[PDB]
Amino acid sequence: GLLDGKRILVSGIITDSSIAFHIARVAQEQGAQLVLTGFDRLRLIQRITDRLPAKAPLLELDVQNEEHLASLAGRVTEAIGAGNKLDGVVHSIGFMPQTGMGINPFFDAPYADVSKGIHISAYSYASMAKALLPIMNPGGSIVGMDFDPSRAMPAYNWMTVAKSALESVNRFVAREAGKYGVRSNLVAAGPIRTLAMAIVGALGEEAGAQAQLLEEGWDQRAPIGWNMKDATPVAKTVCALLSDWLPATTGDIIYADGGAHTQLL
Amino acid sequence: TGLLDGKRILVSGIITDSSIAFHIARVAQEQGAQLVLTGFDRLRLIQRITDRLPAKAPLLELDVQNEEHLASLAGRVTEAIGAGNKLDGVVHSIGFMPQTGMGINPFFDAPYADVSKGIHISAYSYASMAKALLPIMNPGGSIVGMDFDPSRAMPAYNWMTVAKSALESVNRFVAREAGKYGVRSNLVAAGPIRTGALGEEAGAQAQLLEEGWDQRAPIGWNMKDATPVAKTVCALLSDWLPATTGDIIYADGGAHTQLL
Amino acid sequence: TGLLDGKRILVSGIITDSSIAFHIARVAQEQGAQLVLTGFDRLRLIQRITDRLPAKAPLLELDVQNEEHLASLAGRVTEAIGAGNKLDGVVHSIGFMPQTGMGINPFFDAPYADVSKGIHISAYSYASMAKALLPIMNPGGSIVGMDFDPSRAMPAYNWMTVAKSALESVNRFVAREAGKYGVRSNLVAAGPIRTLAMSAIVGGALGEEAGAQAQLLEEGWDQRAPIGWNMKDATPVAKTVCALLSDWLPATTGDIIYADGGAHTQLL
Amino acid sequence: TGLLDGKRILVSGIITDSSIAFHIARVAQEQGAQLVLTGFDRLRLIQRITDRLPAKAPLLELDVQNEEHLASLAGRVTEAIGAGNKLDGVVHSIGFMPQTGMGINPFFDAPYADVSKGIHISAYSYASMAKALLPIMNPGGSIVGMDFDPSRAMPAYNWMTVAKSALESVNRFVAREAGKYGVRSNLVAAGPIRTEEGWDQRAPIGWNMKDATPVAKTVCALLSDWLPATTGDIIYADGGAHTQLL
Ligand SMILES: NC(=O)c1ccc[n+]([C@@H]2O[C@H](COP(=O)([O-])OP(=O)(O)OC[C@H]3O[C@@H](n4cnc5c(N)ncnc54)[C@H](O)[C@@H]3O)[C@@H](O)[C@H]2O)c1
Ligand SMILES: NC(=O)c1ccc[n+]([C@@H]2O[C@H](COP(=O)([O-])OP(=O)(O)OC[C@H]3O[C@@H](n4cnc5c(N)ncnc54)[C@H](O)[C@@H]3O)[C@@H](O)[C@H]2O)c1
Ligand SMILES: NC(=O)c1ccc[n+]([C@@H]2O[C@H](COP(=O)([O-])OP(=O)(O)OC[C@H]3O[C@@H](n4cnc5c(N)ncnc54)[C@H](O)[C@@H]3O)[C@@H](O)[C@H]2O)c1
Ligand SMILES: NC(=O)c1ccc[n+]([C@@H]2O[C@H](COP(=O)([O-])OP(=O)(O)OC[C@H]3O[C@@H](n4cnc5c(N)ncnc54)[C@H](O)[C@@H]3O)[C@@H](O)[C@H]2O)c1
Repeated sequence: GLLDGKRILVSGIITDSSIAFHIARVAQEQGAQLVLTGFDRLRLIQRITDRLPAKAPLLELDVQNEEHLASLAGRVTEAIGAGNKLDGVVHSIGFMPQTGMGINPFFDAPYADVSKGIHISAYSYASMAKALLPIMNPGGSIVGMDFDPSRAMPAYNWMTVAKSALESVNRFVAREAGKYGVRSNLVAAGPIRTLAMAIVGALGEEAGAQAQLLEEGWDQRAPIGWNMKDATPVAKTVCALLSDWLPATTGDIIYADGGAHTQLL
Repeated sequence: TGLLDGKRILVSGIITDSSIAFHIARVAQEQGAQLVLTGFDRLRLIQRITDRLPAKAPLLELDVQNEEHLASLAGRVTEAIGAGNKLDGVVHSIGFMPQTGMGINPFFDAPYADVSKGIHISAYSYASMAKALLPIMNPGGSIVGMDFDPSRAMPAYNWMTVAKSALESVNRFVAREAGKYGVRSNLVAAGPIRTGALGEEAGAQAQLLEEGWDQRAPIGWNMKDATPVAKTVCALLSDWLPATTGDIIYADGGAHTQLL
Repeated sequence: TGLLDGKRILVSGIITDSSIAFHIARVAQEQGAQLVLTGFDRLRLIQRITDRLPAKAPLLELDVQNEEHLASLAGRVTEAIGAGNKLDGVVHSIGFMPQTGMGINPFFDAPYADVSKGIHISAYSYASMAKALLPIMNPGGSIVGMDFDPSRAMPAYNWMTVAKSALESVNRFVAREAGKYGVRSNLVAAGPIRTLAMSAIVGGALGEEAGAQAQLLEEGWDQRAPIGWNMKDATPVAKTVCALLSDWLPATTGDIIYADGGAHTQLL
Repeated sequence: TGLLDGKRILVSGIITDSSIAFHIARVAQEQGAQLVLTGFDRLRLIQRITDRLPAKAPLLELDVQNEEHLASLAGRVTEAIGAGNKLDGVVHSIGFMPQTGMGINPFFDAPYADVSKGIHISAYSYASMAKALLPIMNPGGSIVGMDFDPSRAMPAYNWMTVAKSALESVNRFVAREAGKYGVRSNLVAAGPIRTEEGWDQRAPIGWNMKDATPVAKTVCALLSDWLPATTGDIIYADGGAHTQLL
């Protein structure tokens, strides 16, 4: 397969609608040996990951928990046995409290909420690279999930700001990862109907309409179209970055959005 | 006629007479603006600095992390310019990142608590001030913030670069809200301004950036002079960029447009 | 004392009194600039237009594809402002792309002869203009060209988009050359302005479909723009050019200023 | 199984064994693609070069400035791949600028006729090759062109930089047309390959300007089905140098 005999960590699975779930599935189809991490509802997460092609160890990881991060590399090594290292890391984690999104005014989000969001959605990319780089092989690859924040838009609000921060964090992580012979990139995906997708049904009628408007305009703008209910094209893109087939790309963003961002109307 | 004749503009961020905000206020005054100034910590000390400005101006206390200062800010400004009057301009020239997040400390070594404080003061506060001051701004008004181009990574700037990226995104959103008021929102991205203390390596890094910046800039770059940056901000506060908002104007000698 | 008091500025691209160049010229004259104008083909018709400016100005002939017109322009400008006087500003508001590379014609069906002519006039000429006039410009001076944001593709604009992309790259290189003279070079990326050709297509002169895309482009532009966009008002763009011609943006060059309502900064 | 297993791919731009297109071709064949090659001037000479390719591939003639080559191309391709067969990928690895538009020669001194020829071969030809070949491409196919990041001005590269800026715009528009066929259009912006020393410096993973394989691999990635939602775009294979200021 594309990732034959590669040992790859995947964070971010919460349902079988999670982008990370599909990244995991495709990685396994492509021959990769996985270690998974989960936040909070690990009973649920375990049951969910049972439906993946192959069995995988599931580790606890709250990115805001300094102890989890500090014990993380050791718990992975045990999971994959001493002598072996990781070839890939997938950051598919995000969060922004309700006050920082939706119909709730941009100006009314408490800094505490915004800060919790940036910690989870942006700072933790660096946290995970820090914990995991010492157990990564050269030629390795760290990949995180992004949503093009280069332009403002309704509803997304402070999550946009967090992704803007994330992209900046990525460029710096690339500097550190390169010392290890490891690449660091982001996959900017178009809208995918995940857990929080959610806002289309929550963030306040109005925000929901705007989300639907965003979705609709995305499919039209994309020269090859965009669905939306299919996370597979995004998972394949992530896998492409984990493979040895983009070996000169780092600190960068690969857009798996149907080309929508390259078109105005 | 002065460029900002009759305009009423609030400037934050003056701490020394070397501060970018100090020269912005100076030029704005030379061009006829009526200023309200804000100050963070030692309010007595900056009063001494602000006394060296071309003309006297009200000095209001504003710690941007204190949500109480923010809630009362508009009232205290209206009291200063006299009730019945509003602001035509707001200048955000505030930035902070602890040494743990910039300079010599390894990028992975910055604790989030410090990063978070840095982001609050350097980016979120742009939204905070806008929230506080938009209800008392005139249509056609202008909010200007200070930026340092964070589109690419670089030595030392580290987490402040991440803050500046955050800020740019914040600026695009503030534009959406300021638009309801007829108000523009923009950032001025400035070249390096002189506002071995960090060691031999850091001193060489800084020298290399400065040399490289003047080298890269088609019209050169004078790190000793904040006057061109001040003037750019005054351009944005004026009425001569009326169709520009959510945007970034680069006052960097054009360095960012050139590879070598 | 106006923004541009005591400055000598060359303006190109006046063809009608609706031309962006016409509004730029008007506002510049209003701000105390001493203008020199250039004209391409209909030299006596444009004089009639240029006489509608608040101040009369020497109209010189310039076909940017005419290599001898370029070779003589500096001298003919000197003749109009008197020796010992130099130019402080230059406005390039010149654009052209044949209907084969723009509008309804399929992107693939534009012949290169047509595209090349478009790129010559719309992009290359920025550099040939700079080349001609730099040796008679004062330091601290300014050259500005008109742009339409080509970073993303869109219906109808087709090869004119390509030319503007080329123009943005040219401007970055012109900046390097002009820097040797203490001169800045910048573009103003304007939002869509109702030229007579723009009003015509909206009316339906390019057919029902083209007319629909036009409404859509304009309606969406004003929507996206946080401060809105009025396609019938070229004044905010003209002031932006004057800002750049002034000394108030002294450290900006090789760059693009967006006078577009902020639309380009907003996804929806 | 190969990455491009069973795929029919046209590859232009091979002139010597050091061409990006040579290694693109080389890596593609290693990944199980059946190739068609195209060459420009010295057809006999470049034929001797394609001999070294791991397999044999039918070599056709294509001057992108020649309307006749372009008009007959798809037919000459179908003839080589057999009726009933289409292409799955196309590689555009073509560039040219007359000396006066590059190097030491002043930016202002280059005649438009030189620039126009550069722009024709370097930028317009991407749409022209797409026009020709899309009617013979399978859905899910991929078109790839070679780019050098022109977003900032730089010494020496000069008018070639203007050509690349134009190419990036053309690519966005080709993607509109290609999408109608279910086909993607992307650019690979590669670092300097021998055909700045500060490039290896800025690159967080370094950069070896004698090694075209990583660039070649990136192109193969875009030709694969592993970047199925990317079009109108630019993929940087430059050691990440463009993401760092210093
Ligand atoms: N669905 C979309 O349209 C879309 C588009 C582009 C990018 N993204 C990004 O893709 C990623 C995955 O989100 P998703 O869309 O798959 O929905 P999701 O809810 O299934 O996955 C998000 C994950 O965040 C995890 N998380 C929250 N707090 C955490 C913590 N403190 N520690 C560890 N994990 C924590 C959750 O447990 C969850 O598994 C995000 O970073 C997101 O912003 C989503
Ligand atoms: N000096 C440069 O080269 C340069 C280049 C580009 C951008 N900038 C930006 O310009 C701006 C001003 O910084 P400077 O270069 O003038 O140095 P400076 O130290 O003189 O100004 C920074 C200001 O931050 C204010 N501040 C810190 N915490 C605050 C709080 N909690 N509440 C209210 N105010 C607070 C300080 O009081 C101070 O006046 C920043 O936004 C900065 O990042 C500087
Ligand atoms: N109308 C819009 O929406 C809009 C928006 C953004 C940018 N622009 C740009 O602004 C500029 C001015 O165009 P406009 O909108 O005012 O319409 P316009 O037709 O009034 O201006 C175009 C000018 O190019 C001149 N020109 C063509 N060939 C020439 C030659 N061989 N030599 C010398 N001059 C020649 C024309 O004669 C004309 O005056 C252009 O560069 C254009 O692409 C227009
Ligand atoms: N070498 C580098 O460092 C580098 C870096 C980034 C991008 N690129 C791009 O990669 C591609 C190939 O570059 P290269 O390094 O392999 O140089 P090269 O000399 O090996 O190949 C260039 C190709 O241009 C072709 N060509 C010129 N005129 C033609 C015409 N009229 N019709 C058809 N073909 C014609 C040549 O025949 C040749 O095969 C170009 O588009 C180039 O700009 C090269």
